[PDB]
Amino acid sequence: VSPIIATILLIAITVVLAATLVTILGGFTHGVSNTVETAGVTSHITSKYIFINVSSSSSAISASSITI
Amino acid sequence: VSPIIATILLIAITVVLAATLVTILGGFTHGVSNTVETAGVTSHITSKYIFINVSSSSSAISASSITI
Ligand SMILES: *[C@@H]1O[C@H](CO)[C@H](O)[C@H](O[C@@H]2O[C@H](CO)[C@@H](O[C@@H]3O[C@H](CS(=O)(=O)O)[C@H](O)[C@H](O[C@H]4O[C@H](CO[C@H]5O[C@H](CO)[C@@H](O)[C@H](O)[C@@H]5O)[C@@H](O)[C@H](O[C@H]5O[C@H](CO)[C@@H](O)[C@H](O)[C@@H]5O)[C@@H]4O)[C@H]3O[C@@H]3O[C@H]([C@H](O)CO)[C@H](O)[C@H](O)[C@H]3O)[C@H](O)[C@H]2O)[C@H]1O
Ligand SMILES: *[C@@H]1O[C@H](CO)[C@H](O)[C@H](O[C@@H]2O[C@H](CO)[C@@H](O[C@@H]3O[C@H](CS(=O)(=O)O)[C@H](O)[C@H](O[C@H]4O[C@H](CO[C@H]5O[C@H](CO)[C@@H](O)[C@H](O)[C@@H]5O)[C@@H](O)[C@H](O[C@H]5O[C@H](CO)[C@@H](O)[C@H](O)[C@@H]5O)[C@@H]4O)[C@H]3O[C@@H]3O[C@H]([C@H](O)CO)[C@H](O)[C@H](O)[C@H]3O)[C@H](O)[C@H]2O)[C@H]1O
Repeated sequence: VSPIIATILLIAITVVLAATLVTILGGFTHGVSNTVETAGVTSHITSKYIFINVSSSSSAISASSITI
Repeated sequence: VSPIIATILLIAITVVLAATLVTILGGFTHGVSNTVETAGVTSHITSKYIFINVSSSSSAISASSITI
């Protein structure tokens, strides 16, 4: 009797460890993305205005997505 | 994995630098031309008239292109 019952208990424990491991991995598998951007920018500053002129960029992006 | 991805990023950066350089060169490659002219001119001045008589010139040019 007892060696089979001990085996059933060890299977039950194994599933909870595997379920625990899955929640540990979830802290690694997020928030990685390609955020690199590169632009040719020139600028001139005066007592009233900043002028900004763009010559090229790595990608086309919305002017609302850029913070100054 | 990562050495190939790093290489792809460096190619993307390289193109933006080359595009930047092309706009720098554009400030040199304009406004150079052969503007030299030379004429045999004689003149006489009076209380009412200036007389101007031309004997030869380096090229034939319109009288509207000359400022006095
Ligand atoms: C999962 O997989 C999916 C499918 O592939 C997506 O890829 C998803 O990624 C998300 O997608 C959503 C939806 O595309 C993104 O939400 C958008 O976020 C942008 C911000 S962003 O910087 O431009 O990138 C915008 O906020 C966008 O909103 C649009 O709609 C706004 C409201 O317009 C709605 O209502 C008007 C009436 O008032 C209707 O006429 C119109 O048709 C539409 O229904 C606009 O205001 C907005 O304009 C400006 O928005 C931002 C400022 O907020 C600005 O930066 C922009 O440049 C632009 O000038 C823009 O036109 C979001 O889209 C969703 O739109 C729904 C709407 O119901 C239509 O479905 C909501 O109302 C919200 O507006 C918004 O959720 C999200 O960013 C992505 O992560 C993957 O995760
Ligand atoms: C790119 O490559 C091309 C091809 O090689 C050229 O080399 C180009 O260089 C430019 O070329 C253009 C065109 O030739 C040049 O523009 C001329 O500029 C001169 C000034 S200049 O000092 O003489 O060198 C003139 O302004 C000339 O205009 C002529 O036409 C005028 C208008 O006449 C038109 O309309 C009447 C009706 O009213 C028609 O009857 C007529 O047929 C014609 O269609 C005339 O007024 C003008 O007379 C006087 O002009 C100047 C004073 O402005 C004076 O200095 C002259 O001595 C002369 O007495 C002259 O006859 C310009 O030619 C263009 O003509 C077109 C017209 O549509 C015909 O195509 C426009 O209407 C303009 O008149 C003008 O653009 C330019 O200078 C060069 O840089 C390279 O860059």
